[PDB]
Amino acid sequence: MKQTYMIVNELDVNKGGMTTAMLTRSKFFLDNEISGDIITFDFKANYKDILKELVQSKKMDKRTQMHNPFIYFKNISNLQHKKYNYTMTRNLSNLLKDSVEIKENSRISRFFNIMSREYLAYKRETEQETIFDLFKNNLRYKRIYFYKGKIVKTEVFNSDNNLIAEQFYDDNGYLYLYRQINPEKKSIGKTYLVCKEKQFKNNVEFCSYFLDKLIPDINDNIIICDGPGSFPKILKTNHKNVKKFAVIHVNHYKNFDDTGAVKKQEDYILRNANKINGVVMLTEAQKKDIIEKYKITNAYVISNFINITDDYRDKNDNKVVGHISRLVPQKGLPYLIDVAKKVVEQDNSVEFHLYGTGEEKSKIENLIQESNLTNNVKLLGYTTNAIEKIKDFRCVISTSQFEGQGLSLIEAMLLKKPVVAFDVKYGPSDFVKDGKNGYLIENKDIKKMANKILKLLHDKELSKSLGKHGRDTIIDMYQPEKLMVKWKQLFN
Ligand SMILES: [Cl-]
Ligand SMILES: [Cl-]
Ligand SMILES: [Cl-]
Ligand SMILES: [Cl-]
Repeated sequence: MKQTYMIVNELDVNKGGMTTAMLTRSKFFLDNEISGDIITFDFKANYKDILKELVQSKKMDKRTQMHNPFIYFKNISNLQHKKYNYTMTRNLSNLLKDSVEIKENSRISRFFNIMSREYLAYKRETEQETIFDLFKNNLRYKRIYFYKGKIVKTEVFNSDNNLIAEQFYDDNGYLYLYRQINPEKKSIGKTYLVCKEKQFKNNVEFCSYFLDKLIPDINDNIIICDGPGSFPKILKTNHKNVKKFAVIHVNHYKNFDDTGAVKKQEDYILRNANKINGVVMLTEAQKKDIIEKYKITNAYVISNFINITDDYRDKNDNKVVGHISRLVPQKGLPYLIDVAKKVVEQDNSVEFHLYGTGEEKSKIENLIQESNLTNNVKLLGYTTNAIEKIKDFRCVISTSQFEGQGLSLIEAMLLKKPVVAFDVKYGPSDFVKDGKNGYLIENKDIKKMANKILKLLHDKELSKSLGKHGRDTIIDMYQPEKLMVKWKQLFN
């Protein structure tokens, strides 16, 4: 009879560990007769296709449902009419009625009012999607989005081409939701629900009302806030009986700040711990650090559910050092290239395969070229099947400067791969056993990391032994039954 709702701002493919962790948790909860649902708050006209991909890629259980304010209010609005209203598309065809189409590309075209001698619109047509940008005095004031033959959204722009309003349309062609946007802050302001003729101060108030309409106020309903940015929305609900929990997925300390400063979103959660049933941390070390500074009495440690990869035959016998992560400063990728320099200096046969996408791509490319390591260090971009790539690595490394739990290393260890990681807050210290399943290195010590990389690369038998112990360590340490008991204890 227990229903859980796991909250994050958005769900997509090629998302990080947090979304994977929520989806894994849902699967295990559902295997234990506990409904686990996902709730998002963003607009995606193609959410159906994303959810379809997630379930077919086996990342999402078929019984895991996603609720969303746009989907929710659109389905309710669809009941209000029987026929499709074409007023919007008629208004567009009326604007371009006295205009000539000048095809600029195969996809792009421009509309020129023969009479007004003014270019009124730009159109871009792709597969299942047509965009119209509307212009007056050579200034865009509106964008119209056609998806699957119908208008799904319009955007209003000011004279600076900054978004000032958004409008959302139901499957009958009617406006059901519109919101003001702060032009320079790009923050969501006054939101208006057409059906209920209801106004909201901001997106937080609107999403809190959505949660009040979606989740019945009973004790058997549980809210688990995973997305730190979503916490205000769960806190500002009118629920009095629904159990509310917050999961800290990351080192709460301000990134690359040793002043003891804490991230704003995590600070807000921890200062409001008394207003919720409990805060869940992934490691005992993190609980200790938080309890020391915040004096929280409802802090609990439950590790992420670990999907135990099936045993396999390791055929590969190469010198490949692997790394799969989003290209973000946290992953200490500049330290990775310094390690690579020292490793290639000792063996030019060594290759560093870096999978993932992110903002640091350009910086890392420059470092690789500057260090003349283009033949050894390779940015292999985004992969769908990371497990397959890991099966072909000799070892996997982590130069990460902060971690919440450190699941990338756990995944590698389960695939019988040895691991060399920097000892960092809430990371390897729990599972990496020095000389047994890999090597825990002093943070920012490139030489010590390079030494252990070469050690493993030169001793294939050592690598295999360490790898075997890695899988065994994770199997004995992370048993899903233990974690399920801890969750059920919180729900009771
Ligand atoms: Cl009608
Ligand atoms: Cl917001
Ligand atoms: Cl911050
Ligand atoms: Cl990770």
